[PDB]
Amino acid sequence: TXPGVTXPGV
Amino acid sequence: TXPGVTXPGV
DNA sequence: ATGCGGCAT
DNA sequence: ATGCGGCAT
Repeated sequence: TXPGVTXPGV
Repeated sequence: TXPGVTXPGV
């Protein structure tokens, strides 16, 4: 996720 | 995690 | 050697 | 398969 908690996605 | 058990994240 | 999300890309 | 920190505990 995020950053933080990438994307989704990337 | 923290530094610390970066941030969440970075 | 820890310690976060659990999925749209 | 792909995508973030590179630590201060």
